[PDB]
Amino acid sequence: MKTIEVDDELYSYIASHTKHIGESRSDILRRMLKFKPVKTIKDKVRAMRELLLSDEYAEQKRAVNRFMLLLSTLYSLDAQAFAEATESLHGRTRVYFAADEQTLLKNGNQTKPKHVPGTPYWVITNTNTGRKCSMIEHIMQSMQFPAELIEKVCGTI
Amino acid sequence: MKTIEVDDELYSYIASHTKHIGESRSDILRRMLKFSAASQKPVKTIKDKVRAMRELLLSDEYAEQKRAVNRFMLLLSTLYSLDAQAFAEATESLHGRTRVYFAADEQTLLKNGNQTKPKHVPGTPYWVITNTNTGRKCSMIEHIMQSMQFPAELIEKVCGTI
DNA sequence: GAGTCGATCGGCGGGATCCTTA
DNA sequence: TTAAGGATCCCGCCGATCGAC
Repeated sequence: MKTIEVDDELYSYIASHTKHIGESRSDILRRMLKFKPVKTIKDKVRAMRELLLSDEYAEQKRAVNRFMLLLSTLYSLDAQAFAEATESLHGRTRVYFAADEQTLLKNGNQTKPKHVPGTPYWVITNTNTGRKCSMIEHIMQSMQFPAELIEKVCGTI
Repeated sequence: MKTIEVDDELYSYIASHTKHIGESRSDILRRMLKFSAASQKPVKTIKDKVRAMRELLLSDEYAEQKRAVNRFMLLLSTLYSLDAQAFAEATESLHGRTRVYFAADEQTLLKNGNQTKPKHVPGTPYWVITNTNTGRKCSMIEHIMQSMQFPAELIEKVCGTI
């Protein structure tokens, strides 16, 4: 993180372009400025199905563990899509995903952020299983997965 | 003179737009922020506004919204960017019996009315009260749009989606 | 932070419905 | 006095405390 200094007026302006909770000046600015090959949908769907059946997935003991492994895998399938599916995802006061731990600790608290393996992202953990499904569902819907797959996946969390 | 954070990548992007040595990052941004508003489509003519309101309805963002208040906000937010002055004159003539609807600051809306749950319209100096049924939220859009010289039919469509 | 997960439950926001005011 | 506008209040959704291991 690097630092620049803006005058009082220009500051209020950027501040007024705030859309949703927890976004940074960086976020807001890139929006105000207009500032890769991927696997097929079938291949994506296959990978997720393989995962649900995979041994690794059964070995995961608790929800939070499946939750994480699900995110790692989703991200590996389409970084761009995951990013988009994730940047608009948050709660009333808590930010759900961030590119660093501090942002999550700063906005929420006791959110128990964990870094998502094989991923530049951190996500909050202090949530019930239900809300974990909501996040996964919302993400997969955004990433354009079949409704029936999303259903089968949330049933395993 | 206040301080803000910028990811290292953007910092390199803003720096590269220096047009003379020594000028503040303020001046630079002011250049971009104002002159990059020109890469955006026109909104001067009615036809351009119609095309603009049309894009909003057809947009992914407007579609993601699940609440009425949220669609409500995107509308105000967009209507303002079509014509600043027009939005203002349509605003002043828009109020209730005891409640002020639009104000430049939060306190004013918490002063005249109460339990109004006022929010801030993004990309705008304005604040709006939210504690209102859907129909009234429409009436407000109705007014603002009727005042900004929008065709009747389009107004009805827009209000239908709130 | 650091023992870890996550269900229960207080609490807030959305906005229909009910109430007030002129 | 009925319309027009205010704002109470129920339900659903979010946060995070604290119980269960």
